[PDB]
Amino acid sequence: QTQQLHAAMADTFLEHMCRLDIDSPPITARNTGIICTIGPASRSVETLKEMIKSGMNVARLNFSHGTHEYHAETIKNVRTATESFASDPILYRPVAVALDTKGPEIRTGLIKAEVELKKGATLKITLDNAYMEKCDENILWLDYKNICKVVEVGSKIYVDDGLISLQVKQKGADFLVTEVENGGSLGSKKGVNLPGAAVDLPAVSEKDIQDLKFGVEQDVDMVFASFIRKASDVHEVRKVLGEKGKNIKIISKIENHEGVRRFDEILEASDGIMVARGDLGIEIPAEKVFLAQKMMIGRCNRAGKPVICATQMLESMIKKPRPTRAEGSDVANAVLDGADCIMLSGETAKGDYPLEAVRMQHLIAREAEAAMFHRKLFEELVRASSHSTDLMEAMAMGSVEASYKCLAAALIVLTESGRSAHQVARYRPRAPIIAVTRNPQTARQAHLYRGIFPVLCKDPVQEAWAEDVDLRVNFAMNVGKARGFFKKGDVVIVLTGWRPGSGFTNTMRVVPVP
Amino acid sequence: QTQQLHAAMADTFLEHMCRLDIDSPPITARNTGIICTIGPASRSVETLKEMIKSGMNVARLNFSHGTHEYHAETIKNVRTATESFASDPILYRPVAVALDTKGPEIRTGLIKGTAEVELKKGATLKITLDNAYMEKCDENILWLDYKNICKVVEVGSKIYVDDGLISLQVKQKGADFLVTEVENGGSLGSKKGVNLPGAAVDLPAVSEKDIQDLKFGVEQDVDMVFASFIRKASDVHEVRKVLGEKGKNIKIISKIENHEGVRRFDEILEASDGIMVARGDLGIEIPAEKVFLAQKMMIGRCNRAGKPVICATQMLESMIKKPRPTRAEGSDVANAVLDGADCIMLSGETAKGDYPLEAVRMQHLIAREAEAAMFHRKLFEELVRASSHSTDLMEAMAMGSVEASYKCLAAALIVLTESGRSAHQVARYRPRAPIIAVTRNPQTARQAHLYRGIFPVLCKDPVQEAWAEDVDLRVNFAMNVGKARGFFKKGDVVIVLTGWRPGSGFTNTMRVVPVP
Amino acid sequence: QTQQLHAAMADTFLEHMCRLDIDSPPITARNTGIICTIGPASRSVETLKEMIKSGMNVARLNFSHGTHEYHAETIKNVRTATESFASDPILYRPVAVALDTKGPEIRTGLIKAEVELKKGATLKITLDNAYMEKCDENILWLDYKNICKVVEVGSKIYVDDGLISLQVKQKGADFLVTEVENGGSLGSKKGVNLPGAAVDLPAVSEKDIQDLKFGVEQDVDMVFASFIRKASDVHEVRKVLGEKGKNIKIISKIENHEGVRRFDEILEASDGIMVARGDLGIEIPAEKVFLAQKMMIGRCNRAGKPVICATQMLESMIKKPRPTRAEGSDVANAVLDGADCIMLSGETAKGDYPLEAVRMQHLIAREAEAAMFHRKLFEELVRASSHSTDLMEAMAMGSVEASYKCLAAALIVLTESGRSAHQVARYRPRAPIIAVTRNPQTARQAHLYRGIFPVLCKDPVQEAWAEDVDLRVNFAMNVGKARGFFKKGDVVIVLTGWRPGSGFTNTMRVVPVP
Ligand SMILES: [K+]
Ligand SMILES: [K+]
Ligand SMILES: [K+]
Ligand SMILES: [Mg+2]
Ligand SMILES: [Mg+2]
Ligand SMILES: [Mg+2]
Repeated sequence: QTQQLHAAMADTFLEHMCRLDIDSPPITARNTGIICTIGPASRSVETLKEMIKSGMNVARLNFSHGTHEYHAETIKNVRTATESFASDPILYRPVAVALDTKGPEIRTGLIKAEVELKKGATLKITLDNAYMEKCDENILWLDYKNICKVVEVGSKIYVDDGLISLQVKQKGADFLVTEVENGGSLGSKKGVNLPGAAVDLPAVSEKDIQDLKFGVEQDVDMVFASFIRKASDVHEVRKVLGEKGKNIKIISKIENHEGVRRFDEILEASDGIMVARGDLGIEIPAEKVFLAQKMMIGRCNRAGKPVICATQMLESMIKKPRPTRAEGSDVANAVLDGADCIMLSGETAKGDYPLEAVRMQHLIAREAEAAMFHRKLFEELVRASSHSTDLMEAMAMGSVEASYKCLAAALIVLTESGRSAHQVARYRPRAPIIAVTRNPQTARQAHLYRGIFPVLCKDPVQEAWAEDVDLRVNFAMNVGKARGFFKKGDVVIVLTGWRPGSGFTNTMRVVPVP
Repeated sequence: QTQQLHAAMADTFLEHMCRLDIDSPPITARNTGIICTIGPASRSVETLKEMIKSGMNVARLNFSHGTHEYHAETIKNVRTATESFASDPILYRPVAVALDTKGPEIRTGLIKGTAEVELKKGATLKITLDNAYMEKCDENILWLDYKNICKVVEVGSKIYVDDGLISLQVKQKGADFLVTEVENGGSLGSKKGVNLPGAAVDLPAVSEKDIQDLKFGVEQDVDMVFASFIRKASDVHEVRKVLGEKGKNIKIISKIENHEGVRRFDEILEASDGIMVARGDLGIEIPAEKVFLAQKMMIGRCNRAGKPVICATQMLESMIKKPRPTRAEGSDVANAVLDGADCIMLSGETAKGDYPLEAVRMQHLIAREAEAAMFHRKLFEELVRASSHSTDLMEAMAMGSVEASYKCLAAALIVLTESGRSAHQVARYRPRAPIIAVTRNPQTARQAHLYRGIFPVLCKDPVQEAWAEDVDLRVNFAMNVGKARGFFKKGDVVIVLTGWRPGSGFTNTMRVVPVP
Repeated sequence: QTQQLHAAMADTFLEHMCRLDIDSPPITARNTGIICTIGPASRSVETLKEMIKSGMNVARLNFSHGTHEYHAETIKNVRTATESFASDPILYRPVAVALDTKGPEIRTGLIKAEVELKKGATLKITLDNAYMEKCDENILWLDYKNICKVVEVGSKIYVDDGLISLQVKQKGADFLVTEVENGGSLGSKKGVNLPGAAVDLPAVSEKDIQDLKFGVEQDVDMVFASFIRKASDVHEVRKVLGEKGKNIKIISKIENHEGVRRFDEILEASDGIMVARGDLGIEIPAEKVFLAQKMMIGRCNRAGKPVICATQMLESMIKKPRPTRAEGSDVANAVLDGADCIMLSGETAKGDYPLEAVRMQHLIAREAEAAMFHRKLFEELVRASSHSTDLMEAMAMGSVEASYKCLAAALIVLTESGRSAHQVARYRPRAPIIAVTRNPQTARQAHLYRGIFPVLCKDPVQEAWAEDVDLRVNFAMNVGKARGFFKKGDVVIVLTGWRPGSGFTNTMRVVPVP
């Protein structure tokens, strides 16, 4: 049987596992969005074309590095690589452009060769600007000007992926005599974390403002805002984006202990959430990170808002053509948990194997997608939002229940603002959601939701609403036919608008593929 | 609330996720077993004493390498480090010794004296069986152990070298030679693993060498055998036969490493004492993506059957060179225990790694954070559902006790067991509270580490004449253990499972008692 | 298969029904308690002996009728009929004696032949005491002195089982001109109900006080207090019973709209509850009574306190040897809902067929008992009290789960105060609960709980606690053996006390029948 449909009939989660067949092939569609950070390894147009073919949906731009000239060239190269498919809009794949803010991060200065720090040695950290290019095994410089007024005596300091640990012995004006717990080699510009400390740095600094404002004029689809701790942080980001960029989605990166506590207010203020395991792993104990990841993914699915699982999902692929078995189960678990999107950061930025990692997330994703207990998950998603008496949610729940029953090949949704297709997605159909649109911005943003395959209609608006409905539908039929989701003789569910002035998608049809 | 007790009241699995609290601190005890494979980095008594403190439960011995003298020394070192704690039985931790067979593994020869040859894309690589090339492997020529390779391999067939990192496609065939094309390159070192998917290798599951290693384990008195590349139930029976009368108590963990192992899992499972999900070799015979499907399939089925399932291979791989794991490795351990893994394994992290102690510490840290994050109530109901066609008396005692421990939030379940059968049965229904299994039998104590939740304590005290006093003694011994380990203080509630009389056959009496 | 054990394996309530086999014979045990009101038809010792044989557990005495000489003779006849079995304590069945209070009921006077009242006629109700023996189609007398200050103009008055309806046209000092809605024949002493009115009569009148105090010196086991509306009502009943009769159980009859609203405070104040469908059916609309019945039975099972379903369960058996099909499904539904006890009132008081009705409730009960989805009900009962971290509840849940698994023949409980066996019962084992005791009062009260078969041990207390445990157990083994619950080779669960000073029953044993 296809798509683990035998394991679908389980009624017990234990019995659901026991039935999972490796001989059971998945469907050709792949619901989980792949987000790739474009660095030196993947920056060229020749490479960026290949990534879209390999399964790239959203291109991330990290603004912790590079200039504004630099990233503008990257965003230009994305669009060039994307439009080189627009000649035939059937096969065309919308590709979103994402901007990730730097955030209030703490970094180091330059070395006078990577400096070795021995276990149980004496170190001193001075904030003097004459030590910007003079760092070794005794002297070090940091960005955080007001570090002394927040750091206490006997506090742990983590430098560079939390691999180097320090403990403060002496406190001063701007000097800190620190004792090394576990050392190692030390390069330049290495990140610094402070777990158990109240970082009073701005949520959005003047650099972040200009990073965001650059995103508005460059026409970015979404933003990954860094180190969010409360609601006022998200509001400021929206305040910076203003009326010009109100439609730009705000995905909120949860990277610290405070962001986990106050997740409820951050999620309602945001369009999406990012589980930043990387930084989170240093900020909270590394073995608690899986707890929060499931806590956040659970509530984002429950709220009907996008969630991205990020960082180190395929690390070993920076230097190897194959991932580890730990990296393989993690990517699967991320989608089994319910995450809408999976992010690659570093494997696609610097790695020797950019393509392999994207193809790998694509192969793992659609295996785990079928491995989900849909019917049992659907009931829980209904239960969780049973207070809501929304009309579109009713249209969505009905369409998904019908897609489970007749084992439909897809769900065709005619959406303009995207809001209708998003609702179908939050109730997780097993089949893909072909969401036809004529709004470019809507098409690109649609990748943030599990299941939605967006297609931009490049045909003119018909006079009669029925013909304009019928022409968009056959288009979506042609997309599934061409991409191979279905064929004539198969069955699909179609969500349209009854008349031009219907707010949401209010008409459901069970129709065979023509 | 303490140990995710808020997420335990969820009634919905989605609600259960949404209720997980990072500030909800777990209990002291750690239920999931930790298997460490002992190599150069961990072989010293001094290092071995530290790992026992760090929470090593089993010591795995990889018989793919080393002479019989070498492993006999590893064994001696492990038992010495274990006996170092035998001065105080209350604190004493019994560590298991596991023998891992070489099995039918295909490996390359040695490279010429770059030191490691570079294979390039599209390049040609000749494979030879001529023993003159045993150590003369280079970019043009390669040697393999499997003298019969060309009888099982065809034109177009894929050959994988060194943990599936180097891919070869057969272009010319011969009697004792192969001409292949490199599909994707990499550096080629000495004595590397070779995999042949789709091919049906006619190598023995138990070879002449395997017998010598298994006969060695019997006299060395190993506690379990990790049987490599088991493909069918007739493979298990041959290991069982080799162990024979003298090795009858040695448990057989069957390693599932190929497509045939998975297909015929049902017959392998009921024939084996336990199963190991050998992710490494498994993820080369079948597509790497399909591996999590096999893992979950195997864990579930073993949990349903009440046999130990071990998760193995590349769990904390980055901890070989780095003192902190990657994020994918962190969640991998967690999800393995959240799946229902009786035990978790470390291969390279403790054998060759720079940070063996940190690797045993991280697994111990993740594991108990995941044991509380489980959805116990729902799992219990489903395990009960699955086994309802059985009406075994011991199974009921186990179900009553675990139900009882959920209600009064018991701190521990004390079990008096001679063969382990009773403790194993309580463990299979997966209580939240640790299971303290008092045993006078040393080998029973060591093998008990295979099962989730069982904290084996060896009693050195003599047999009392009156059964009632003998029972109390062993319970009192168990009580002090909880106090000393910090599992529970005075006032706390435990479940005590005992035999009513010497000829009970199982732990037929259950009591709820407060700690004195 | 026995006992609907195929339907036991369902996992779906729908699939649970579909599997119910009429060819599936129940076990010999019968968990549901049968309560019988002893009137003229059943008053004689010769008849009362037969009722115990037929399945009588609790004898109800209605104090709305008769004198104190009268009921003392009934209670004397019960004990005589009971003790005539005590020669062999193995086969002996404890029989409880119950006292039901009159309550603040409103009745009529005497007729000057039953008076016919025509539909749409003129009537006048006067409170003058010279009309006590003078009633007809125009004049009527009532008990309620302050009726005018609570009755409004255009209010409905129901007289005699709510079969005669009236509507007030004129209000006065003590005269009420009422219009007949639907009439009929009218006898003497007929009850009167006032739905939608605030009856300010005492909860316990001086008659009720002397009814209760008579119960104390006569040594009654429980009390069915009438027309309870709040917590102060139950407290007054306990206040009247005092220290002399503190161990006498207070079962609270819910008969009015107010008692349904304030059920939560009444249940916690009471030992038990009685669903008085009869009076309730007039006080609230007759078609809403099934709602409340399930509401009360649900919460009583959830609270772990006894609930009795009462009145008109087998009405047609007053004049016929066979009940109706409506009466047959109702008795079954009462036990399927979860009621601990089922009451006969009028079928056993006046009926031409006292024995047949008791045997009929016994036959229906143990059929419906097996028809319950135990495993699914057990999980819900655990879920409902999952906040409670009680030790005895833990002992109970463990013992019941073990009785489900090995399909045990019974649960042997060594209880003195009864409290231990009651806890096993609240979690509903499928097998009977043989609860051994040496407290007569405890044995009799134990019938108020589904499953408990109480046996009074008439053997002397042994010196060694183990021998005193072992001698009570073999006794309980002999009871099940004799009564036919089990045989040697079968398996049972045994709940004992580890040492003499263990508060609850703390030791569980799976032991084969010797
Ligand atoms: K960043
Ligand atoms: K091996
Ligand atoms: K009454
Ligand atoms: Mg970050
Ligand atoms: Mg292997
Ligand atoms: Mg009444």
